[PDB]
Amino acid sequence: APQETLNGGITDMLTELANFEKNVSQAIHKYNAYRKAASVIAKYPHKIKSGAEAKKLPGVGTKIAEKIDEFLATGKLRKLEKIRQDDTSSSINFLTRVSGIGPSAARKFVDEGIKTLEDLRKNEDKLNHHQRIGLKYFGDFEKRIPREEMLQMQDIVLNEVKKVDSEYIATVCGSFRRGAESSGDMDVLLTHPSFTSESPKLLHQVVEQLQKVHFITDTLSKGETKFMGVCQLPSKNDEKEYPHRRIDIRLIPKDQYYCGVLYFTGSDIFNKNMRAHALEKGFTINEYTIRPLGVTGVAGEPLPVDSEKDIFDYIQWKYREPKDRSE
DNA sequence: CCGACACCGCATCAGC
DNA sequence: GCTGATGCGA
DNA sequence: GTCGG
Ligand code: NA
Ligand code: NA
Ligand code: NA
Ligand code: NA
Repeated sequence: APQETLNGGITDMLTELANFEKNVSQAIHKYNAYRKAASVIAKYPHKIKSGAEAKKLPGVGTKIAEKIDEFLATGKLRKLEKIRQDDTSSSINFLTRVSGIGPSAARKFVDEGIKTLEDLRKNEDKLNHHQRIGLKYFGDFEKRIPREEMLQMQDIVLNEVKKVDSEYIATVCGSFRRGAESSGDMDVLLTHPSFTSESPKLLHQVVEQLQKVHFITDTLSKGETKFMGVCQLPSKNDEKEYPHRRIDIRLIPKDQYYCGVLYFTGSDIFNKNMRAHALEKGFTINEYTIRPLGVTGVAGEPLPVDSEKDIFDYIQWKYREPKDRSE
């Protein structure tokens, strides 16, 4: 990835715009347009010299080109400078960094004078359970997880899962499975041969055991199929304790497990390609299944999948390691 | 010109 | 009390 | 905001 000294002023600007669209204007599609513009620029291996040059990249249109022209000539953007000094908008944007506070909650809070973390601390009674946990770990949740801590975390998850029942299958996916040197959270996919698409406490038993050994510390949400919560590695005596971390655990039917693992391994870019390719060979892939497409476009019934490689074999692609699924 | 821009599990609200 | 909608995060 | 039917 080209040094961000290249176009970092431009991509930072676009990302800041993206956030205000999402969190203040509640314009999720403009949020994503700015994100896509910023991504394509961040990978452009030349220092951009004009809006017209940037406009050639897919996802950069007339308006962002105009904004790049103004940034290059003046070193700033009038609209962005203004919105940053706006006390109401900057506060709404900021509050959304608390897990559980979205654009709607943030606007309600700022409306009633609640603008800072200290204001949230004073008003516990107006926070729901999720938002209280997000406040508690506000700083911890914004730190990344070094891969060595993810390995220590994996060790615990895989040990305790097998202890509940040695027939469970658990896989830590996300960028960690692709080999990333750091993670933002831990995404665990779980299955059991007794659970198929046409097969009730399989998830709870695992959560309970991880809570019993004091790895899981808090629960954001928990149902029959998805757990979302908080975990923390055990601290060695005297040594500073580790930050609390976000962990999700999903229970997936066995016949859909490897479609799940393939999907939640990613990357997002590799996933678009593989589904693009799959289409071009007569198959439709989603996170659950791969199905054949007839000539008139009618999807037939899901194909049996017993490994990730089964999916690749169907679409006439050679198996690619997680480490090579960057695109 | 103008619709798409992913889908869904869970917590919680809004309406009956 | 139930049912569907909405907010949130993925 | 951008793309494309
Ligand atoms: Na463009
Ligand atoms: Na938030
Ligand atoms: Na956020
Ligand atoms: Na056993």
